[PDB]
Amino acid sequence: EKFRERLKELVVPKHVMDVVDEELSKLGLLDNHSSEFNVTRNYLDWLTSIPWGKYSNENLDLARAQAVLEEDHYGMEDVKKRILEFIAVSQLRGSTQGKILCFYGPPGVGKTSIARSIARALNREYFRFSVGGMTDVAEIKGHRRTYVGAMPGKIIQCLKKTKTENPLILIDEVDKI
Amino acid sequence: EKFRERLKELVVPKHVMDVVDEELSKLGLLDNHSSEFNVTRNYLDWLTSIPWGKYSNENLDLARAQAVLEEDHYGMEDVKKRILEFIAVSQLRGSTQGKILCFYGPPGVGKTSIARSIARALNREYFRFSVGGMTDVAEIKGHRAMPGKIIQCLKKTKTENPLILIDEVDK
Amino acid sequence: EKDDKDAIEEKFRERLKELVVPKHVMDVVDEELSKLGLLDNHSSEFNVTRNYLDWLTSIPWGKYSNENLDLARAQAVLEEDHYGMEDVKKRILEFIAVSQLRGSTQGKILCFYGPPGVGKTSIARSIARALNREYFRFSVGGMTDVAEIKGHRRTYVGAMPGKIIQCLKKTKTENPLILIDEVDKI
Ligand SMILES: Nc1ncnc2c1ncn2[C@@H]1O[C@H](COP(=O)(O)OP(=O)(O)OP(=O)(O)O)[C@@H](O)[C@H]1O
Ligand SMILES: Nc1ncnc2c1ncn2[C@@H]1O[C@H](COP(=O)(O)OP(=O)(O)OP(=O)(O)O)[C@@H](O)[C@H]1O
Ligand SMILES: Nc1ncnc2c1ncn2[C@@H]1O[C@H](COP(=O)(O)OP(=O)(O)O)[C@@H](O)[C@H]1O
Ligand SMILES: [Mg+2]
Ligand SMILES: [Mg+2]
Repeated sequence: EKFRERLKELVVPKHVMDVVDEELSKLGLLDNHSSEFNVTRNYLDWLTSIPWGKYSNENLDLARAQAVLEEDHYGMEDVKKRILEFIAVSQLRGSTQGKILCFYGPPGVGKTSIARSIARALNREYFRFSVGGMTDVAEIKGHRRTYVGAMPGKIIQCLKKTKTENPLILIDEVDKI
Repeated sequence: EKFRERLKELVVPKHVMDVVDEELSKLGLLDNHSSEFNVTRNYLDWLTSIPWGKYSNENLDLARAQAVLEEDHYGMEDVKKRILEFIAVSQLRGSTQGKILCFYGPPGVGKTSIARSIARALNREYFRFSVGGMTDVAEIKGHRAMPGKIIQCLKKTKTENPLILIDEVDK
Repeated sequence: EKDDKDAIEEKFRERLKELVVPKHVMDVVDEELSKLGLLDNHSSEFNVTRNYLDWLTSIPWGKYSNENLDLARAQAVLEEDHYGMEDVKKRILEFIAVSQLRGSTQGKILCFYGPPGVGKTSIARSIARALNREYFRFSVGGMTDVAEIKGHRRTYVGAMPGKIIQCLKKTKTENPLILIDEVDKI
């Protein structure tokens, strides 16, 4: 009952519901002290915890966004111009949109710090992970559900902590693959 | 009542008290001799074993905070001076955990033994938590009935502000 | 036949008298004997806890072998079994001397490495004779199961302790000489 209530506010796609509905039936027919019951409980907890159809309220005002960006950092006019253009595009579309941007430059210049300022100007949620010399693909997408003590991917773990489907994702050292 | 007499000796949060209160209610109806009739006592005993509101005075002074270091270890003048810098900023900030401290150097130089000296410097409770291999559900995640090592750390130190040293994080 | 619980409880207490049972171990034995009486004779849980009682009592608690703390006698045993190996023999003799001055038995971690066929596995049995310690051998070569050392949880059907625990029951003393063979091939 509690997990059904926690899905009420979210806007769940149809393919999400059938997976959730079928696992609920499996959870019902299991036993309390079953090892796979905990696995089913752990898996079902993650599905409901992930936000579905929940987007954070964006900030779509150029005046306040530009003022916020100026106070946080000095210079970076090329980055600031792109962010101001990003907000203007969202106004014409009438709906939130996403983009893939790259900040390259000398270390310690402000590439990581400016993105944190970007999130607050856009009222988004900030999450950071690094890929410097990645070795395991399991970091991005987690482990399979059958594995004992498995966990979802870091991106999936981001939606749980951010509690929204519109976060700001930062990637570090794409030139140090 | 023996569990309750220990419970009333220390401050108990209201949120945890309701969970503790219901555990006694179930345990009274149980026969205390079964797989589930014994885990409730284990669950309850681990609850009352955890300290709440009990702590040791921190940051006693700065003059004799140094005095612990010199008689515990020789040399490491730069390392010792850095710790006093961390202790000084901690007192001004009024917060125990400001940032994570790590020590890197050649093996067998004395990094592990420093932490024991640090705990005596500002009157903490030392606890070493070293890891050799990386496994998910082995050391923190616990089970379910094996409580996590962090929970066991507070019980054996009987304080709300212990000192936990993580050793060999790279390995 | 008489009452099964009374005979089972009394016979298990007989084994505990000779041992030096730790307080926490004694409490665990006492609490499980309390639930043994209330359980039925043919109940499955009765048989599960009965084996748990047997394993706990079988462990030698506070029992140590009468080690041979005689440097002259220890040398005689070592030289007759093997030739040479002065570095190993001298280390063993120095281990005996330290135990004398400390006044109590002690345990050490030793590793012998070298080319095959130089006497590493065969000197281990000779050392046990010199030290008058019971000898147990267990090789870890090609070992992929952790339950061999740590056993299985009592809830599992057919679950058994690790052979280190089975080492103590067979050795019957808390001071064996366990030879962990082929550690480099784990
Ligand atoms: N400056 C020193 N003053 C006094 N004793 C010292 C000093 N440096 C090292 N020691 C002694 O040497 C021992 C070995 O140091 P320790 O075990 O702390 O090393 P470590 O850096 O933690 O090792 P590892 O790399 O194996 O984790 C210490 O326990 C201590 O007794
Ligand atoms: N110094 C020695 N004196 C008498 N016999 C010896 C000596 N060294 C080895 N041997 C005998 O030779 C054989 C060597 O086998 P052993 O198991 O001792 O070798 P090992 O060094 O353990 O080899 P591996 O590394 O392959 O396990 C045994 O019969 C052993 O008793
Ligand atoms: N223009 C700027 N305005 C304000 N702070 C800055 C500026 N440039 C750099 N900084 C500071 O310097 C640090 C730069 O580190 P960071 O940008 O995270 O390194 P990297 O560029 O390698 O990601 C940040 O913590 C930030 O506070
Ligand atoms: Mg160390
Ligand atoms: Mg050999």
